[PDB]
Amino acid sequence: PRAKFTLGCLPCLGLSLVPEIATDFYQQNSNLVMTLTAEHTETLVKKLDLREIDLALTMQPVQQGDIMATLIAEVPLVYVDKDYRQGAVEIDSIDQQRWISPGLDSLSTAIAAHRVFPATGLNVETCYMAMEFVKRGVGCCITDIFSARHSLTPEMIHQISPPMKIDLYLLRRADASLSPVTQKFVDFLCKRLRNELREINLEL
Amino acid sequence: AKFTLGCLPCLGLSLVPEIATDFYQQNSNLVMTLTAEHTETLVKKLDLREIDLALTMQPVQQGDIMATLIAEVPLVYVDKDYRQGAVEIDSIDQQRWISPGLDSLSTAIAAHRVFPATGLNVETCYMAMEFVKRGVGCCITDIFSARHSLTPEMIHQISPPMKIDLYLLRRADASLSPVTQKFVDFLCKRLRNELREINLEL
Ligand SMILES: O=C(O)C(=O)Cc1c[nH]c2ccccc12
Ligand SMILES: O=C(O)C(=O)Cc1c[nH]c2ccccc12
Ligand SMILES: [Mg+2]
Repeated sequence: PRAKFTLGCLPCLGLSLVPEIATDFYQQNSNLVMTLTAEHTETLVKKLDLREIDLALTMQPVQQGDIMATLIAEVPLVYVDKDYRQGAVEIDSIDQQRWISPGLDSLSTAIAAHRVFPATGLNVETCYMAMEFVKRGVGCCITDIFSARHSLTPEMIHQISPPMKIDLYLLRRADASLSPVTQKFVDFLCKRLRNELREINLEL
Repeated sequence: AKFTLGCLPCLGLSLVPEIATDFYQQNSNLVMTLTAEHTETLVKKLDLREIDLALTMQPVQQGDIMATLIAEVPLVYVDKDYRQGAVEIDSIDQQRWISPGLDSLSTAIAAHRVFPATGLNVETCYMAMEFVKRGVGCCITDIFSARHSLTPEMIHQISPPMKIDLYLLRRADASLSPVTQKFVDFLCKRLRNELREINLEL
């Protein structure tokens, strides 16, 4: 029974993870009207208010209007740099003269819990844009594991000490209801996201 | 000099960071902020002076926005199935079409062929490219999102060649510093020179 739903997600989730999961679902159920888009948190919330999307994946809880925030799992953060010293990295050991300031508030807030970095020359509000600067040796960053895995060779990806994490949320309007097929997708999405993150977290 | 440049996702995957890198190695006297957004959002943030510059594939003259035509971006057909070689728009399997939503890319495609409603709609370039990589469907996309995400045998020229225009947007009532305008000139030159070289390869 053909159901129509729109999923919006953060850019770091749209690079590979969400397309992979949507693919696995699309193959075992083709009669669908599936719309996917990647947006920043603020846009995701407004498009949810305006019923332009039905589901949003963020790293921030929200309780405005009728939006229900469901905690799916915890996303590990990693230090990324074009340097060939391997092993974990303490946040206090990071060279602040090469720091690229992130734009993800949750990422920033989590980093600010352990260290506040001063104003710098490069500020990058989109994960894959920051990763390209790291790839070219321009600077270093702390990012989610997904944007690091997708864009960087493993020699550039380092665990942080102490471990750092941020929460992954599925946002959904309460009063806007979903079809039976759509709720099946939501369950599948949440289980897959939790299982993948369960593994990744154990690897770190 | 502090300025914020917004750009489309396909331009942020590698092109704009490369050019910003080459500029920021030769000029450290600057506070550069970079973000990737959809056209709609880029325009609003430009209206509200939240960003100073936007790279789009669409002219805009609403409000105070001035559009500068930089270059033409070649469009390509992407599909892991279709064997290597150029592809006519009429020969496209519309059963496996991934709709790019509603933007300038779609309008440009609609000028030559209208594709019916389909099961997969993907409003973000790199998300569509991942579906192509997994064999799920095919698309027409800009060369940058195809080069960055796909191996070359998945990237096909279109017949007849299709292109879409690249624009730098700027508010008219927005004065920018000397260093910032130097970056703008460098950015426009590099974007044209790179596109000139890509277009000759196609
Ligand atoms: O805006 C994006 O691309 C995001 O998904 C948030 C984000 C995740 N990791 C980052 C690293 C640097 C800047 C933004 C992000
Ligand atoms: O850069 C983006 O993500 C855009 O909005 C434009 C776009 C370029 N190539 C595409 C392929 C599928 C959907 C949108 C685009
Ligand atoms: Mg994006």
